[PDB]
Amino acid sequence: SSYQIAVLAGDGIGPEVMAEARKVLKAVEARFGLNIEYTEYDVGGIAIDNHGCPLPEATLKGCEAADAILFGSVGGPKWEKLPPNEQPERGALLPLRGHFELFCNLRPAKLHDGLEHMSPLRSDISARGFDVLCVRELTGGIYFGKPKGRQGEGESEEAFDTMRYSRREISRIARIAFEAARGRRKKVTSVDKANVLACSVLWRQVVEEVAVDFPDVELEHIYIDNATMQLLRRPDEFDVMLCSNLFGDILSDEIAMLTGSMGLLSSASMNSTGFGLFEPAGGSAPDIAGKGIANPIAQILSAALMLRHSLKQEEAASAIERAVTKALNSGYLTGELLSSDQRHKAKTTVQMGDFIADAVKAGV
Amino acid sequence: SSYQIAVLAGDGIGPEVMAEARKVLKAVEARFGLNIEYTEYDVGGIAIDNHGCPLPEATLKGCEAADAILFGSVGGPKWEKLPPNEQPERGALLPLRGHFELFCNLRPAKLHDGLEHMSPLRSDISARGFDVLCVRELTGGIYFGKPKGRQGEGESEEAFDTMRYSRREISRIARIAFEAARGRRKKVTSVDKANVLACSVLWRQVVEEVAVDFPDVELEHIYIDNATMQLLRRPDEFDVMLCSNLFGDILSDEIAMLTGSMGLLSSASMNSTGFGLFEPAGGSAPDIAGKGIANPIAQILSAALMLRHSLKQEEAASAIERAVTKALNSGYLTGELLSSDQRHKAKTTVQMGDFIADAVKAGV
Ligand SMILES: CC(C)[C@H](C(=O)O)[C@@H](O)C(=O)O
Ligand SMILES: CC(C)[C@H](C(=O)O)[C@@H](O)C(=O)O
Ligand SMILES: [Ca+2]
Ligand SMILES: [Ca+2]
Ligand SMILES: [Cl-]
Ligand SMILES: [Cl-]
Repeated sequence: SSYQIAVLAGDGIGPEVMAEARKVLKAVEARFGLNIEYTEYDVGGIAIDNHGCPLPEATLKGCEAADAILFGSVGGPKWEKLPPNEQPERGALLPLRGHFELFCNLRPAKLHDGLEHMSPLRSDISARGFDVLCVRELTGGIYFGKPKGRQGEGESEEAFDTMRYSRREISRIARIAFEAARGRRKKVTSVDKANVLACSVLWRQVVEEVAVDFPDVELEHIYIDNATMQLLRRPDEFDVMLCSNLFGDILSDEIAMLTGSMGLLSSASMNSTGFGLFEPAGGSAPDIAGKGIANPIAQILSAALMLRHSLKQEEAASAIERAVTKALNSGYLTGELLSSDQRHKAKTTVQMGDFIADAVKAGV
Repeated sequence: SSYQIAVLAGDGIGPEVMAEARKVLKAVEARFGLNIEYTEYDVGGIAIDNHGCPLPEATLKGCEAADAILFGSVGGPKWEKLPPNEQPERGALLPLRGHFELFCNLRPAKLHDGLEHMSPLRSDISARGFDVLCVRELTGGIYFGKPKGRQGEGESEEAFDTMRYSRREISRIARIAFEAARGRRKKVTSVDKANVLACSVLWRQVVEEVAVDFPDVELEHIYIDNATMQLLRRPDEFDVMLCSNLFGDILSDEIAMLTGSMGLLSSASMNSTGFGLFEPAGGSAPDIAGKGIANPIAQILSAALMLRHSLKQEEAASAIERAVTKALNSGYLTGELLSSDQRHKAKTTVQMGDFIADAVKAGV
């Protein structure tokens, strides 16, 4: 009946932008008659401060009792010296992905109208625009392969990670890419290193097996070094990019940065069962925390992804997305979206969330 | 006394641009009194056509008898359907790297004066310019880690690669990055995934050990997803980038493509003993082969790297490099370096090589 959401705002800008997401969710709950209940739990640096680890057992159990995770961001200079395997970012996100089998990471990156000038692309390339979905496999490959560790001492001491994929793992992520391409521009570009990696050979093989179920989707394969070049040059030629864990990590971020506007971008990590973790694409931005400056759009759109993907509340998801569009087209842009000669029009985080919740309320 | 060079021109544009490199080498041999002897050997697609494999035993022995490999490029649509582990590119380059212990890959990427407009960067970013050396570890990590293969059948069939580094391997590549930074702008940015990979943890550790020998070089560490974002945005803040095999593969290419002019860029792969493989950064470009269009500068500068690094002919190396500079600043640019309204000034491959050998002869 009534949904349960684990709210894991984390560090840096996380709590202030989460507050705006929740404000917009409040407008949406009222308009569509949704009963969503939320519990906040510490994660990342605040969980190390409050509890000794980045992912407290109680945060984890709070997530198991939820229909979805509304996730902020984690990490910060204060923990940026700890043992890698106790650090907040990887300490929160990987065990969360692993525990809940969040194998599928979706990060759509589009160049928004009017914001071309912010993209780091040459103006004729950004004028062409782009819209690229990164479908990234999230629970296997080299992130979670075993053996992983190190042996020896001295010069001969060595450390090792194993990159591993099974046909089952590749085909379930491929299907996601293919179904997504179907509702977009019907191209999957599968990104691998099949000239080098036994994993990438099986990857490329399996993805071709899956393509039989999609006669309407065009499939092409590309090496990750090649894909990263080609995205700087002609991002407009890609529709869906299907990648393994390590390659999609690189690619999702690259494409996000080519937008020039990461504060507008969000991410859905999902398991096969409808449960997911929804977060902004960009970091916790500790330099701007507590100052009313952070763009809450990324976090607000994470909430929209949460409603659509985990809560089956498509209408409520699209209302938020249209309220965001409304803001971007009505002079409601935070400072990092504005050119330096326009930066005086900058809206604060709270102003951004107020406007966007108001637009939902007004029936946008 | 007299040097011996294995000339492995390969496929596509390889032979035509190699011809220009050799023309320029002829001018240089005459001017500095160098006795270099060359033998040509098939590699890549022409070696599959002529001999059944991308790296004939006799090509390999020809390389063992040489002081250096002057390498063109390999690959082409004609072989672009073969078993990955028989394909020309990986079939030529990895066994060459492995056999001769070419652990160190150097690819400097600079934005040339007057060519800013070609870079895919937004004009204010390309106007800032950049000069980034990728130091990439070439003989270990995941390219050559074992175990590598696959087991099983059906859904549960899995393929695996092991990413492996020893302290010895990391420290010898780190030293190269550090010595290079010393003669540049004294910063090494070491690029890893230490939040995820046991290899990257040891990587980051060891590189910090090496930094003690270089109190004058600034060291920083960065994740590969982060490094790839930051290079699109502010390439000017990096001096030397120190990477493992898989990450440096991605990064070298990304940075090369950010120049907008890959046909000017070259690569040195070297072992500890002075022997190396010298090649252009860019592919074999089969669409433009045999038409007199390919930019030979990349291959001509590979020859210069060959002279400096393997042949201890610094003066001859710098003469070629100045002859190239002379061409770029005297209206001798091939078509892909020219804006479409200027493309009528385009010089052919042969014209490019003639000019550049003439400049060496003239005492540039
Ligand atoms: C913090 C890190 C482990 C994580 C990853 O590599 O998955 C991050 O880079 C991401 O994009 O979620
Ligand atoms: C062909 C391929 C195996 C090779 C590599 O990955 O090393 C290439 O991408 C490179 O940059 O040399
Ligand atoms: Ca990332
Ligand atoms: Ca490459
Ligand atoms: Cl992976
Ligand atoms: Cl590697």
